[PDB]
Amino acid sequence: SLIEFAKMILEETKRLPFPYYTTYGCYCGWGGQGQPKDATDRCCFVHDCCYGKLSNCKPKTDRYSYSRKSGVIICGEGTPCEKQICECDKAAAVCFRENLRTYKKRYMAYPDVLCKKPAEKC
Amino acid sequence: SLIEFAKMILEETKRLPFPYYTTYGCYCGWGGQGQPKDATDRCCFVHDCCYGKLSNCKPKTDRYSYSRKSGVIICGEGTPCEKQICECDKAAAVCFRENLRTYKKRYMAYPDVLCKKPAEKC
Repeated sequence: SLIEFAKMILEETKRLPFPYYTTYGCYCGWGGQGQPKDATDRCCFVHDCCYGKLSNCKPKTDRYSYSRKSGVIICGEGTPCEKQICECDKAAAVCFRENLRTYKKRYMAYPDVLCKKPAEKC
Repeated sequence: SLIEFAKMILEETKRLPFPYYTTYGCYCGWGGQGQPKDATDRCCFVHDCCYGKLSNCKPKTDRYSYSRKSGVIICGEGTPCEKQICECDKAAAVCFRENLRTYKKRYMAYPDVLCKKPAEKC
């Protein structure tokens, strides 16, 4: 679901999902358009496309389980749906972790207006 | 800022702000576009009205400190903004906690067209 993704975000970025990544740029937010701002903002783009590939599943609601080995998310527990959703969340979270340097705090609460131009094909 | 408020939400409701409250109801989850359908949904309304009484403060971005006595949030000293913003966030988080008995997980990502637009005046 989005809960495990949130916990993943906290575990990988050491920053809470809100407000750091739920109101960011043009895609890191409930429904996004336009081109993505920075590298972090694009991670959410890839996350959406990833979710979009899983039409056979319910990425936002279907809860899953995940564990760690050498400090890396495994997420290999249940259904292929859950597995792939977990995979998307893992990719997005790691992408957040790898772009802490590029991360701009000014892009928090980046308005839907000035977010131009709608949109970008996956 | 919303960072401190997020940490307050996590500390008081024992749940991450996202997705439990960022996406809740018609006011919390839809940028205050709709009428609150819950007590905890109304908490966001009162919180937002608290930000309204404050100017020219920047509640979203301006940081502040807060301690914890016997289970109670203690706002730090400084600019009047930093204190009153903290009081808004505190009142809001405490409000979230006190209405955990009313909290409905099913109100997460509530349908937009089911929301009554707009909300009331503060």
